[PDB]
Amino acid sequence: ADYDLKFGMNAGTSSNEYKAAEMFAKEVKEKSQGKIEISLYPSSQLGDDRAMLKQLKDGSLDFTFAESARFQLFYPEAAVFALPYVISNYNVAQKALFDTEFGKDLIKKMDKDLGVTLLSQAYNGTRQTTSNRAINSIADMKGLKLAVPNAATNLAYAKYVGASPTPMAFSEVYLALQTNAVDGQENPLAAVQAQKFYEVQKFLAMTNHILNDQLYLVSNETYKELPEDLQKVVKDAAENAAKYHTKLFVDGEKDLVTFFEKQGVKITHPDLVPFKESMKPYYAEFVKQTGQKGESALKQIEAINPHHH
Ligand SMILES: CC(=O)N[C@H]1[C@H]([C@H](O)[C@H](O)CO)O[C@](O)(C(=O)O)C[C@@H]1O
Repeated sequence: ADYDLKFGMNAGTSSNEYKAAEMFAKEVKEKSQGKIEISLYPSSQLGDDRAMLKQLKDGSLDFTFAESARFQLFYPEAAVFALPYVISNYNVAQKALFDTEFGKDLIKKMDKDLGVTLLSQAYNGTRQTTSNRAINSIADMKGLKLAVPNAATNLAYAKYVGASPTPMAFSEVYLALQTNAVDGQENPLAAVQAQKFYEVQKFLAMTNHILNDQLYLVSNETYKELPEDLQKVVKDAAENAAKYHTKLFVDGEKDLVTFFEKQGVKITHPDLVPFKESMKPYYAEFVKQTGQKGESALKQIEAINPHHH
């Protein structure tokens, strides 16, 4: 094709992210009259999300996914997106990114500093905790070996609840669970399904600890080369795909607990009051480390009403 473009992702071929990326690719091919074709590179073939963000910056990868929270790697205050229990729901995540001064500035910085254009934002699920033994209360987290991504906020979730985190690449998690190198992991339900972590975990606890969004990002090097009518095709397709992507996750969160029960998984509902209480010293450390910018981001986000209006 005139533009042979590439979209990399950590998620695999059985995932919501991949399905939505397929919809995106199909719409762009059709509405560009075949001028643009987008090929998909799942399961971290090109590296992880940190690596793929570097490839967008350099112009060697055209599209990828990232959470708003991932930008904490560059702007420490952006950890507010994944401080456990701070963002209440997806409604708040959306307004946090697009309708706060903090969020609007982050979008500008992604463009200026990091070579990426934000096309759309989707919901990617609320993280829960699976394990090889029941989590009936926060006491059961003590010493639990928990696989987490290489991200400060997930490491902190594990630390502050009393667990023992092992950070690793997403591709490595299944084997870690299967071999009992670790005792558990903490992705959203959709990923527990997609990766078939249910095959190698007997328990699921509704910790509801971190809310994931998902940004459709394009390399500025690629987006600048597309005539404006093709920029519009890509932007519109990303917005349409994001709506679909969100719906896949919303519907799954309704249906998946029953799916897991049918596969033999036991579901628990630990009291979350102590989980939330345990994060108070982490929020204080966040404010200590990130200073006024962090305090301000927190204030802006805490001001957002979570009820749709
Ligand atoms: C966009 C993207 O790659 N998201 C990935 C996230 C983020 O890397 C992490 O939450 C830090 O932001 O990690 C996983 O949940 C994980 O490894 O458990 C897999 C998921 O596909």
